[PDB]
Amino acid sequence: LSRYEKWEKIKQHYQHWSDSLSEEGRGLLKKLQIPIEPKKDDIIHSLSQEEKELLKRIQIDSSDFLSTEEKEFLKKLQIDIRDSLSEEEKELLNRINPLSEKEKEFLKKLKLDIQPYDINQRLQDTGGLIDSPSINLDVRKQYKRDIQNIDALLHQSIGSTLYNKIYLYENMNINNLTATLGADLVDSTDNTKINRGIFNEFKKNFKYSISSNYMIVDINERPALDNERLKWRIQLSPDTRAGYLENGKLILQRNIGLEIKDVQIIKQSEKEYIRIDAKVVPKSKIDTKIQEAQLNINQEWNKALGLPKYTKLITFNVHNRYASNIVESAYLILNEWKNNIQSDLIKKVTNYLVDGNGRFVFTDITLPNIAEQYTHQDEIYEQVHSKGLYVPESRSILLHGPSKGVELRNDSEGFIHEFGHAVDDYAGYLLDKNQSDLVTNSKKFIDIFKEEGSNLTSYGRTNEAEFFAEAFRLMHSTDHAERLKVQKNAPKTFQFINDQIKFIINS
Ligand SMILES: Cc1cc(S(=O)(=O)N(C)[C@H](C)C(=O)NO)ccc1F
Ligand SMILES: [Zn+2]
Repeated sequence: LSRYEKWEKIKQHYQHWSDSLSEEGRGLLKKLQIPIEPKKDDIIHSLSQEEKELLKRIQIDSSDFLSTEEKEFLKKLQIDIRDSLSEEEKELLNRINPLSEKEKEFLKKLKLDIQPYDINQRLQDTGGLIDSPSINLDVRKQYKRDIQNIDALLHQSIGSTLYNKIYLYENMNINNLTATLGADLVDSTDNTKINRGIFNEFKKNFKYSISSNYMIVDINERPALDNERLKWRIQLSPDTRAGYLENGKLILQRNIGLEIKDVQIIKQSEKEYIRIDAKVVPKSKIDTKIQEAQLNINQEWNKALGLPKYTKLITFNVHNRYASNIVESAYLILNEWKNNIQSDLIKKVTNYLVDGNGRFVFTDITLPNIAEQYTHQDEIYEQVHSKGLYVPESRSILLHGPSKGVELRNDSEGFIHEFGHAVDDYAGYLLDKNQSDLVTNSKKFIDIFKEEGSNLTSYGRTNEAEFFAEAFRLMHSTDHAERLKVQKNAPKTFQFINDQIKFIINS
């Protein structure tokens, strides 16, 4: 119909609901839409002199564990600290390796103090598993209270009359689904264009989507802003619960499923966009598809690996908006793995992982919210969110779809790095089954690393375990030039690793 008539019709549908809201209810919906940011003045006031100085001249970008946002906040802090020096000083202080331990340990605790109070982010990061011990207990309980109260606010459905008469819209950054394919879904040559090849891939793997937080959608399609190249057009179901927000928006109930009906490249004002047509379905319907896929991928890989038929090895921990791609990519990642690694190394190491009740966890929630990590890591400041992780205590590999890794081409290479950690673990075990340690903790590898540790990737300089893993990754790259660079620039490492590989296969 008319944009303005549509708006007024939906507003009227929710008018009694709106008028019945308490001040407390309104305050909650506003806090949901506008997270409470940390006040940087209080943060800085809480630091010691040595800490201000440390923060002042610190190489911030170089973290294993700090998001783009968190990195941006901390430099907002850094400036404020340095906004009292010479104009010459600040000019010098940013023309200038990896992080020191004193720096890293500082940042690991400072991380806990710069988190906004952001209900929708908590829901997305945990995939709705809000009891996950990844934040302070008192704050965790606050989120829970707010979330339950919002759930109780959103009781009125869009209804049987309006649901098939309206579309709702959501503009979205490509990077919010996966930070990888974001940079390469837009044509590098002409930014007004979509990369057709990539797009076809994206399209083929995007069949369903979960919202574990509360979607805020526009009643009328809004022109794209910067980094808004996805334009969702959504059709609700009759019993989808929602609330009217000022300025022609709806907040949708959390835990809904979306079936992707169509993905097209479209033109709006001389730029190409990606239209995504989606229909709201019950979340349980999608969870069913995920569980079925989980069964299928384990059945297939249990066969190919010589494991018992009902080994629980592969876990899909999937709860967010790029859901089906997480499932689809797990298949690809494991194919790359078997393709680029000797089948006897795979089988020996994996059987060891399985012996410890280990998992390959493919997920779209942050890794601190994965049990295979947090059950062994009680201290939040020691919890890690990243593209990938190996956890020896649970013998598990964790791989987070939406993020991008430090100097990493794709997810498959990330996985092979983690498998490298696992090889490190198993070799060390075979050495001394009693006092079971990592082979990169041996005196031999320590000395090899003291000599060759700077010769491979920048990230590899971190420590022995990472050096090994990076070396192991590069040695099993599909690009054979990368393999040779390892033999060339770090010969003892190359030899050491092949030794461990031989040693494992013959055990
Ligand atoms: C290069 C590269 C980077 C990553 S990571 O997830 O970005 N990362 C820094 C983490 C802490 C790591 O060492 N996990 O084992 C993962 C794999 C990989 F090959
Ligand atoms: Zn690593």
